[PDB]
Amino acid sequence: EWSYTNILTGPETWHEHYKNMCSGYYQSPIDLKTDISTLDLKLKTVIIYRNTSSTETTTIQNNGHSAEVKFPRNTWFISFDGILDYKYEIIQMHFHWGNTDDRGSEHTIDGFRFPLEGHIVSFRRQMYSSPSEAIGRPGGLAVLGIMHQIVESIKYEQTAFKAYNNFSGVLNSQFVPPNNSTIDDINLALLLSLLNPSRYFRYLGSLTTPPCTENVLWTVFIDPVLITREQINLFRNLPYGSNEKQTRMGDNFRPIQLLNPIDTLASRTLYRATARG
Amino acid sequence: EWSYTNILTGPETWHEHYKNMCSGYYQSPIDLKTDISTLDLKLKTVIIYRNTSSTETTTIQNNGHSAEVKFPRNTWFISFDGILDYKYEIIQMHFHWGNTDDRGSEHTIDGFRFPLEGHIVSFRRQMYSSPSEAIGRPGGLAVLGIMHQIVESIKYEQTAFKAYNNFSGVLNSQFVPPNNSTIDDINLALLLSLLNPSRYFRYLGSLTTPPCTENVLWTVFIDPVLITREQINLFRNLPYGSNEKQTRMGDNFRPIQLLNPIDTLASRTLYRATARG
Ligand SMILES: NS(=O)(=O)c1ccc(CCN/C([SeH])=N\c2ccc(I)cc2)cc1
Ligand SMILES: NS(=O)(=O)c1ccc(CCN/C([SeH])=N\c2ccc(I)cc2)cc1
Ligand SMILES: [Zn+2]
Ligand SMILES: [Zn+2]
Repeated sequence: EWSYTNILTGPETWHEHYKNMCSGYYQSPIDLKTDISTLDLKLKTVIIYRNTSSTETTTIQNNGHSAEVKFPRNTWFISFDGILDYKYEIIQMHFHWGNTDDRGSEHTIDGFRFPLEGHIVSFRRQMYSSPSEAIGRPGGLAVLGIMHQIVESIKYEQTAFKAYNNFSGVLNSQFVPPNNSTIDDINLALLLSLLNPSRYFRYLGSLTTPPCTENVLWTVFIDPVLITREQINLFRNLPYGSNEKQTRMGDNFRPIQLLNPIDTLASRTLYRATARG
Repeated sequence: EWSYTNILTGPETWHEHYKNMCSGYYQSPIDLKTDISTLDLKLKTVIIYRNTSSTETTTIQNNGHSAEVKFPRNTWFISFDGILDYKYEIIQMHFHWGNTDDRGSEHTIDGFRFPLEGHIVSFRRQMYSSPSEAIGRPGGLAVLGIMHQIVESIKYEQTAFKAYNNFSGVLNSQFVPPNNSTIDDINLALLLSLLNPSRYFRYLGSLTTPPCTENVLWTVFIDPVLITREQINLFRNLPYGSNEKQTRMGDNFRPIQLLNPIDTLASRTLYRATARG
């Protein structure tokens, strides 16, 4: 299959093992360059919102490459246009992090890596009726990237882990793949309120794992939410799957792709949003 | 379930009848605006080329919406990069025309409508192993648009119909849907030589019939190839399918779409190409 740390199956090989579409020219992640991006004032504040009549359980799984929160259907949503009419429905949230505090994110901002990048994955329910219809089809997906940065002095209640409800304690050395547990729901609205939801990069790109499908509308918020060293080390306690060379989970990020590889047949543009000033 | 001329199922209904993806904001055709386009000097001359070991027959069909030439698999190819390594494989070519000489094309160039636009449809064999795998998948298709203009004085051999080998004389009132006929092969290399293959518009868009899939790399050549009044009339003798109101096939084109409708979440750019000069 594929891995992050086994040189035989790792990211440098994906273009060959998964030509469709890891060999394409609209890949992610990229370096988000503030100076080489176009400000687009039409891009509105992002809203995350919940169907309050949903009662189904949230679960989490160590799938061998990340910790992935699976949300029940019809429960959490994204609006990019201020209307709460269920155009984008959230499916899951997973994470990318480093062996050390100075790396881990997949995207960079002006060359800078964060310790932890969370990915809220949604499908365009406006057009497609289910996650499995959308996931392999054009324009099917929209992902939100949330950067986290480590602070030494902070109350629990002001960290991202309050929104995550500490993942109900599941991040530990005994959370072996492919175990899954029920967890308290993640308050994704609170999470979003920990940063500026108007201030983000926006571009068309891909999944960052095989098969690297080029059907993702990316939104990467510029301001990070805050965590402690203790919290980042929790993720580091998870074991990798048996496909990986490294034992403990870490450095589960894809290397940086160019916005426009030289063989592109139609250049893409990196956009930036900011609040109505 | 769709038509051009029957108001129950015509183009104004497709946004509603085929939400995925005729309701999208990366639709085709568009007005190709010379002033509001970005010149990109990296976009190279287009080459069309044949596999000379191929012997299978070419056919043409009245499918009720157009005349469609169907090429055998593994026979005709496009290269956008100068390498003849089968990255794009040609599937079919079909046509859009008007009831009258002053309309017919799907794309316009600076608001101008041509009497006939041909579409040479290919799949990205580089990533996808068959047409049916590519047709519904991200980035699966590339279409070349060839404008045709009517002239009064020309030798047959210098008209696009020479490249088409007159469609082997098959076009007449009795060529009813869904009949197909064997025809002499189309010399697509001659066709391309009748215009400047370095001079074109390029953008990411969609199929121009339902379901309007947003997975088409578009290339529309700026210079038209030339035909006669008699030749355009050959198309107009074809009968439309029963789902249409009009009897004789014509005005089989979709209305112009905006490059960036107001609901877009990431603007696209119209590019143009010209020869190394
Ligand atoms: N990284 S991403 O946001 O572009 C991304 C988002 C979704 C998918 C679809 C398949 N993957 C599913 Se359903 N779950 C996982 C996702 C990532 C990882 I690492 C592990 C499991 C791939 C990649
Ligand atoms: N017009 S286009 O280049 O964007 C285009 C190209 C391919 C398709 C896929 C389905 N239809 C197939 Se495979 N063939 C036909 C195409 C057009 C017509 I009118 C009639 C038949 C749709 C549309
Ligand atoms: Zn991810
Ligand atoms: Zn067409």
